[PDB]
Amino acid sequence: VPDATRIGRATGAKAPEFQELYDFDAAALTLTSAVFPYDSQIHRAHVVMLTEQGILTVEESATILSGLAQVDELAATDGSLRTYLPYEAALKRTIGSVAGKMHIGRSRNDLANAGKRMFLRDQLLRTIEAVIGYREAVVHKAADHLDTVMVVYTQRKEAQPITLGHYLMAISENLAKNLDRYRELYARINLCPLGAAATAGTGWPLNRDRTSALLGFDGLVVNSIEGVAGWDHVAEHAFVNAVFLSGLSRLASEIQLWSTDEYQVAELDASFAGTSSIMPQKKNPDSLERSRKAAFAAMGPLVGILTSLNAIEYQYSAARVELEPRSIDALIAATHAMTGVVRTLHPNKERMRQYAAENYSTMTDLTDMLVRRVGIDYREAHEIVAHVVITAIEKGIKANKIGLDLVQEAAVAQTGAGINVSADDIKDALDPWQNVLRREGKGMPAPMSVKASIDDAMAELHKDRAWLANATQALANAKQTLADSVQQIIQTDRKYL
Amino acid sequence: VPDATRIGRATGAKAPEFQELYDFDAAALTLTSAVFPYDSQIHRAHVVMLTEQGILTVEESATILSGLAQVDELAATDGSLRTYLPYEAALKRTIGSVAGKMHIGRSRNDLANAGKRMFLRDQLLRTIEAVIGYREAVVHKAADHLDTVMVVYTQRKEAQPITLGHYLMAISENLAKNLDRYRELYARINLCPLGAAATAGTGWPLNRDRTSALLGFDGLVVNSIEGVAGWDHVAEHAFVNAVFLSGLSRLASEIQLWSTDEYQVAELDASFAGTSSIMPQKKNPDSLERSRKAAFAAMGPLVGILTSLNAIEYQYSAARVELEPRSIDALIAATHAMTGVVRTLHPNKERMRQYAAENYSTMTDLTDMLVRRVGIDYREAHEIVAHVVITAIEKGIKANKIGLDLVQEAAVAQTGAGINVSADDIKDALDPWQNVLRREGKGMPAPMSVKASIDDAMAELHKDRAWLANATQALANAKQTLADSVQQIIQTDRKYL
Amino acid sequence: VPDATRIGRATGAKAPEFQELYDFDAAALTLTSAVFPYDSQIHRAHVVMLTEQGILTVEESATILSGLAQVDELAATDGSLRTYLPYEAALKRTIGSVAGKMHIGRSRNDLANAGKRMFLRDQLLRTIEAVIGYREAVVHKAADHLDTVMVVYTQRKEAQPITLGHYLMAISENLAKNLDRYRELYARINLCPLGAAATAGTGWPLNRDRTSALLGFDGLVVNSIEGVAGWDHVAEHAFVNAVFLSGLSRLASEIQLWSTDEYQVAELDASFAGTSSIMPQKKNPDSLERSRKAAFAAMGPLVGILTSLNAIEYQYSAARVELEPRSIDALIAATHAMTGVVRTLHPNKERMRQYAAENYSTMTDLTDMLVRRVGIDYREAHEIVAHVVITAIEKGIKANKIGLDLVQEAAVAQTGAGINVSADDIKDALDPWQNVLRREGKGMPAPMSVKASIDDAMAELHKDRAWLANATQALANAKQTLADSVQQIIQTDRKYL
Amino acid sequence: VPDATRIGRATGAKAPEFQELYDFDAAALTLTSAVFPYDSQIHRAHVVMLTEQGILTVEESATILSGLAQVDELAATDGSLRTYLPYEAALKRTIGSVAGKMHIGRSRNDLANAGKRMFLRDQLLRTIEAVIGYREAVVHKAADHLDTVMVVYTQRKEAQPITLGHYLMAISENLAKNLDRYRELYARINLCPLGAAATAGTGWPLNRDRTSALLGFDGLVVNSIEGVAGWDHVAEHAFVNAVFLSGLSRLASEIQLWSTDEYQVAELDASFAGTSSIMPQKKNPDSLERSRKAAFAAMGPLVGILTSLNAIEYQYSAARVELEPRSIDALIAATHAMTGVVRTLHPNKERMRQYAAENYSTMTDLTDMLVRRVGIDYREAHEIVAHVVITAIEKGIKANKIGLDLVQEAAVAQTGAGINVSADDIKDALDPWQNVLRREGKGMPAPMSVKASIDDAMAELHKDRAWLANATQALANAKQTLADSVQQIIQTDRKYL
Ligand SMILES: O=C(O)C[C@H](NCCN[C@@H](CC(=O)O)C(=O)O)C(=O)O
Ligand SMILES: O=C(O)C[C@H](NCCN[C@@H](CC(=O)O)C(=O)O)C(=O)O
Ligand SMILES: O=C(O)C[C@H](NCCN[C@@H](CC(=O)O)C(=O)O)C(=O)O
Repeated sequence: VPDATRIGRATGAKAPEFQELYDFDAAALTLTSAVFPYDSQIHRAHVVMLTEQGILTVEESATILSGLAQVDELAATDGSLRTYLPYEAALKRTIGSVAGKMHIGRSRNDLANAGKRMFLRDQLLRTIEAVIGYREAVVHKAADHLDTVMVVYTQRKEAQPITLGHYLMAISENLAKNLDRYRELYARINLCPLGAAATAGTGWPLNRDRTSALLGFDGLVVNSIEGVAGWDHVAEHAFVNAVFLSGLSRLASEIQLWSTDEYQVAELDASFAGTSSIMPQKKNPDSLERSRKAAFAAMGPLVGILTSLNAIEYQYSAARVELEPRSIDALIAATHAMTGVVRTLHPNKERMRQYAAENYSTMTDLTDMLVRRVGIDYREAHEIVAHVVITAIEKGIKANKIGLDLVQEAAVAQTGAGINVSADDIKDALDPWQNVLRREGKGMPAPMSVKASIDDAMAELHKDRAWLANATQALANAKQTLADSVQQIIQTDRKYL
Repeated sequence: VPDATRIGRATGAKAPEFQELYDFDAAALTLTSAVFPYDSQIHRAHVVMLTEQGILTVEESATILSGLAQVDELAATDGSLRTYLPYEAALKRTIGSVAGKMHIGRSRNDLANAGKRMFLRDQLLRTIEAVIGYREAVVHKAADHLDTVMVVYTQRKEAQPITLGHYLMAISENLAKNLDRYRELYARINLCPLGAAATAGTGWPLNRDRTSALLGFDGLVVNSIEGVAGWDHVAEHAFVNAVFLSGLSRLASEIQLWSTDEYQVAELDASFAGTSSIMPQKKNPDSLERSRKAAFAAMGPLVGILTSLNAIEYQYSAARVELEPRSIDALIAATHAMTGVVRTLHPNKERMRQYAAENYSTMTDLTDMLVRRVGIDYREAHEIVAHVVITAIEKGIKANKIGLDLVQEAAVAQTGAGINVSADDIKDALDPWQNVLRREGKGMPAPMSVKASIDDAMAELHKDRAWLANATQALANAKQTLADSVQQIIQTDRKYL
Repeated sequence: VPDATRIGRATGAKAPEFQELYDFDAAALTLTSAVFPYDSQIHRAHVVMLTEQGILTVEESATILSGLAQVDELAATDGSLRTYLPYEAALKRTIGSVAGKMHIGRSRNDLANAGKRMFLRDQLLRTIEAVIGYREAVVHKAADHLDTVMVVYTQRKEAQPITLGHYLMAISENLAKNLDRYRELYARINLCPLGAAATAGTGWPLNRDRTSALLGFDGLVVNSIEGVAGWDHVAEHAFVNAVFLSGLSRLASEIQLWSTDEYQVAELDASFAGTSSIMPQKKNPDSLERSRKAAFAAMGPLVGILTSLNAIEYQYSAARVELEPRSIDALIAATHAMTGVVRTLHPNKERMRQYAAENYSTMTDLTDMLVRRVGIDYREAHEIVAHVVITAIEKGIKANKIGLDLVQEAAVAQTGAGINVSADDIKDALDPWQNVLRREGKGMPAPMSVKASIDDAMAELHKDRAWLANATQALANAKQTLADSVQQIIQTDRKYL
Repeated sequence: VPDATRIGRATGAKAPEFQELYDFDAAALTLTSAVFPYDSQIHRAHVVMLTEQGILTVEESATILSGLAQVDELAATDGSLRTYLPYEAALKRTIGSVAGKMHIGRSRNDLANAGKRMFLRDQLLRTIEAVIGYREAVVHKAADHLDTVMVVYTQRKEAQPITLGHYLMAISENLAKNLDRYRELYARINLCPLGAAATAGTGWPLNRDRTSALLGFDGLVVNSIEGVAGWDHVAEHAFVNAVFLSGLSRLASEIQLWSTDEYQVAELDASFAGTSSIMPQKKNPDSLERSRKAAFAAMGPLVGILTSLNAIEYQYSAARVELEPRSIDALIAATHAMTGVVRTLHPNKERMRQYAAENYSTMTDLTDMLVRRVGIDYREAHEIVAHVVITAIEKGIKANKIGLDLVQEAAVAQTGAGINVSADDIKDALDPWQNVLRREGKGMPAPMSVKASIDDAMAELHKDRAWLANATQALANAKQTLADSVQQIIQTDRKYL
């Protein structure tokens, strides 16, 4: 059965990234179902630690660990086993009273705080991976468009000429700092609260560093109150999502204006556009607007979480608002969609060049030229070029048809004095590509400086990938350490005891 | 004329920190008036750079710099000179057409972005200084209360025994990570956008690194669009303020509950409390509630700023919302007030000990004891102690009057089986100080572990102060470099030219 | 399998209202699945209108209507048919090309705006029903507690004596105005945008008033742009939810303080409390804190929706954020939970009376008494009673043990003058029940005035129920009109054509 | 000294409404200074009531009232007298101990709640007046543009043809419902809490209805707790401001796109545009973007206020966030600015008509035409017209140059079948003015239906003005009643006592 929205001008299939924006809502897990796999990992890690600490015998531990695998299997289909106390009771029904001993020195409070960290931890690595691929697509696009001259806007008005690659590298610098945020946050998520128990620790001699290590954490939440009352990392995760998505919404809005029927300087790839059921001419930026929607929605969890922390004491509280999987899924779907929008965007290079040459964004360089040459104050040159533009628009003269006559008229009419400049001097000031080439300092649109930025961004992207690989592998290693420590306790009880 | 609110039970004067909460609103500068001193610094730094770059002569530059000092003096009383173009025109009226040349290679867009960074930069150091003193007061208080036994709450219900010092060190760990946020943000605020001009750079050969260095920045905002469109640091500044203040509100709320007529476990210092004009018995937590008010209000700028970024393209925009001085002033006033609240808080140590011994927070250790000794599942011990508590409350027996009889009744009535434990075994489980001493792992309330936390926090506080001192001095040095470079250009033109 | 959380002090089953707070998240529909039943109603209403307008023949219409029933049945299990274009294509696969004619003069834009209104419309009536039952429970509780003397707090400090019924009638007045909000909003939701088509109307001669009427609306969204661009009713719905829930959170917080181990003036019904897996003494206010959580979370949709409207033009937009079913379900679950909390709350009337008599909330009436009798300024009487309290607390004298001696000491020590008042005059001022009875003006706690409020609230509740019944029946009538008009078109084509 | 921003293309002076956006921040009062005039009115009204109730003698009252006038005069310059207790003490210093008697039966809590209502009350009438003039300007503009054909957009893409007047009447309908919100809110602000005293009423026999009436209120906040704890009207005021401004931001954004260099379909009046200090071509929409800024900022108070209510109990609290004067001033400045933007907007009627005729917004009517004539399903006609557009764009044929050949090609190439339609049949479908005229149902762009909307809006505007006039006069009357009652008490004590 075909995608019924792919009709008329909406040709082909939705891009996969584009379809993600339609799928994430229905597919999102509840927080309970997203967190409960991490609970099972904590039960094993905690039990292993109790066995290493002699709080449980190798035989008690082996019994418990074999039962966890059993109840985990029941929980795959019995949703009622995905919260702790029902899970513990099922373990009791499976292996007997020894079940209860897995909760020695532990509470639901530090179990939940830890388990949710492990969830957000994986979702932070998932996010960094998405943002990295988004930066990768932006920089790779920029490298193909060092010569694609076009205007930059301020206040939605044409400002000066630049290049598409220069613009995209603004986004790259935006994302580099957002990746810094996500990495700095990871250092605060990946702290282990286990061992705080309810909020006050316990008399049982737990090895907190061992449980943290077996679960992939890079350190402890030390104080036990902070272990169960700490929630700022949830707030912060919501914020970084919000602010990163605000930049994604601004790129989305920028491309949507580029691709208006009126600008006509870029077109969405067919695979990232839809159409109307009533208006056959529509090529609709559904991917852009659903991506912006995610950015706006991301405000919600941020405010909900912060409101809830402002509402309580510095205690464990069940009143605290969570960052939900469906919010993070929205972020990933939008980042993926915009990664593909950027990769496949089709700029109309000739119309871009047309505006830059015709619609007066080169007037700064005409002004700079009078100052640099005839050496008048920037404020008097400005009034002349301003009158040049006023007169040009009245007479219907595009900026690239402005000549020595008009600049002389304006100079005379505004100062009673002509100006010593050549027709060539003027034509060169109004050449939008020359406007670009003159702008060659750091971070300016001249190809040589943009390419420099690209080289630096490509080196940072390598650092970005290496950081992610390390973080990811550090978790895979602990997770395999834990799995092995579990098979040991179990397999020896079976064979030699 | 005396403070008319200091009547009846509101004895003495408001503490200075307490009074700050009443003064910051009326005293707050507008953003314009707060930023315009930093504009004047940029004019000099920019001019100095133009002179070093030979874009201005030592004589042109000296003229301009002497005029800046003149217009700066006019602006001290003429508020209309605190935005750029009126300021530039006054400079023109002062020194002539050469005035206009200070704007060579520059825009209002990168001037404003840079100037607001310099403002927030100083306000970030001001904030870190306040938070540091807040952490200093919290840790110093904790060190005096390692023996002050009291209950910790979860869900506003007594949970287990701890100490006041253990609690305060939860706050210390909260603030350590908030100081990390503020420091990580400083690295993104202290980037120089100057040289981006409108958004596209310029053909003038500016030395961007020189202007950044003369203005105290630690690096550039490289890409020129990012220089004027970048606003995430404003968003982030608002967030860190919001989340830090959320923790301050939770401490404020905690102390307000401690100091209810019903808890009666702490009392605000007279200098941090008010009273009623109608109810003479009132000792009102005005300092706490006005501090919470600041935390709630801090939500506003955060949402306003993020909404505005979600509303635009990735351009310069005058639609962007700012972080205002009056919001930061509120944060400082509240941090100062709560620093003083904590320093001067008066805990009722006997009532604290009373609750911990009488109101059943020791029941965990009774349960742990049955498991550790008679070696029953935690879930069956739990039902017995739960019935102990149920029976205890019915009969009016406080937890420290619970004895072997009652635990035997409960065990029998719940399992038909007695339990091998001594009267001493039970009295020791219900001793709340022994509850503390047994909780001696990392981050738990036992004095030895809390003291450990304190030693670590004191070492971190030293690192905190050293980071602040370095940041502050790095700005004082650039500011004196700049001042000297200005007096040079001026004094030599006068004497040798 | 029993509820594994019902252990120790958590006796019996969760109340149904209490369990609702655990069930709503997993059970919540997506917006798509919640809205698509209303889409099917619009297809019939629209078709019926086209048939009445002769845009379709009784035979074309009958074919279409019979097919809608068929595809509706397919959609019960095929989730992909719950968005329009896939639904339309299935109708085509069912009845042929005539399927497409149901979209004559219509768009997805006005279909969606209308369908979401019909969804929120039903959810508004559902909400008003919940709030009504919440007000019913509050007033009914108040009527049973006109004599339950207790203190009112300001700033979490005991202020003056009142009654529990007086307090609950503050909530009643809060809810009356929230019901006004919900009713005023209903008048703006129940406007029909159908006939706006994409945004500009259509050349087809639709009878817009007929479609509105067949779908239960009470009027049109007239202008066609406003029909598809209008979203303020979604914003407003989110706000009213937010502000109503803020009051519910304040009652929840109030009861949670009443029921602290320290206040001890109210206890949650066993069926609305939980306990700890580690701490057997816990009677945990899980119902209160999960209700507050809903209130905080309700901030999110409000901010998301408003951000999205601030981000666009006054057009149809797919970037707009929605009010989701899971948010409304949270509101209903919390309103139900707190309805049951209030109905079943157990106040400790003796401890309430104890505080009112012992903890100095009667000092206002002692002050008022000196002014009313010995006729001194309220400010000098205030200083004396304030010193009475200061001295009383030092010496350990509860307010009901304050006598003529102490008031004489304070008067002398503060003014060198005694005061002509009797031991009876003083004992009467400090009688907290007499404090209540003297407060007998409108809205004050004296039984006679509270009962007055109750009578008025009971009359308003009758108006509240009657408004709801009318609104609900007006929709049931249109829905049966529509069903009948459909069976007519279908059954006559079958028999007489 | 001239406005230094009025240079180059920024000709003439800023419009007054435009300048308002630059002035409101520095000029905004603090809440304290904005509310304290209303405090003085309450002192008189309260005293008058006490005198009518015989709680004060005509001589005591006359003394007090004469002193209020004296301290009010001191407060004009002594800012420390603008909070109650300092004010009361100054009254004591002026007229003696009788000063204190003005606080009989009263608190700072119900004084402040009432005084802030009186402030917001006046600011609500001020807002309704601004919004009315904004609607007046929108409707009056629409009446001049029934023939100004132009395209409507959905998703920032051209949708169908309409008229500028049709668009503006969408805004009118938006504002009508926002005026309903403001009026419904006024009924909840204009309730008098005075007589609640601290929260529990008083034993003094106050006539609450008299004080309410003397102060212009239309009813009581009955319950005394609700009188000091009630804050939802503050929340709601913030929301209505937020949602109304969200619509103003959407109009602002719409006009800013119209007036891009690329759309070129409208131009801001010179008096509502600025320019660049560096780019002489800029005509900058500073008025639009500063108006949007206000809309975004208005999110802040809304979230702050709601967070604070979610953070407390249902008590008086000093933690509650306020709606500040500077926020309301921003709203008024933005509403005024956009009122003037709309009044003076210059549409380019020829370019508007050009797009409507050339850029394919008429394709719906071509599709509708094939269905209405050759009588094919809307879905097959849609594919043909879609291919017409695809082919048209490839060959460079504007929609008004589409002819019978191209529609035949598309029909054949898509169905192997030609189509019986005339060249005239097609040219008429593609005539954008005929597209308008055919859209003549309710709320559609045809002149006759828009004019209908205008007539209805003009009648509503009359109702809007009459409601405002009544509300305003009802306050002026009470205020003069009060002034007269004061001069009576004073002038008779002087002459006959
Ligand atoms: O004073 C009373 O009549 C009643 C009393 N008011 C509590 C709040 N007092 C301060 C708060 C502040 O200084 O921020 C205020 O009235 O502004 C009470 O309820 O105890
Ligand atoms: O059901 C809920 O929403 C809350 C529930 N209990 C919260 C409190 N936990 C225990 C500690 C414990 O059970 O180990 C405590 O602090 O009293 C939950 O854990 O989800
Ligand atoms: O008045 C305002 O709110 C905005 C005003 N101008 C914004 C745009 N700036 C220029 C560049 C320039 O002037 O150097 C541009 O981008 O067109 C302001 O600068 O505050």
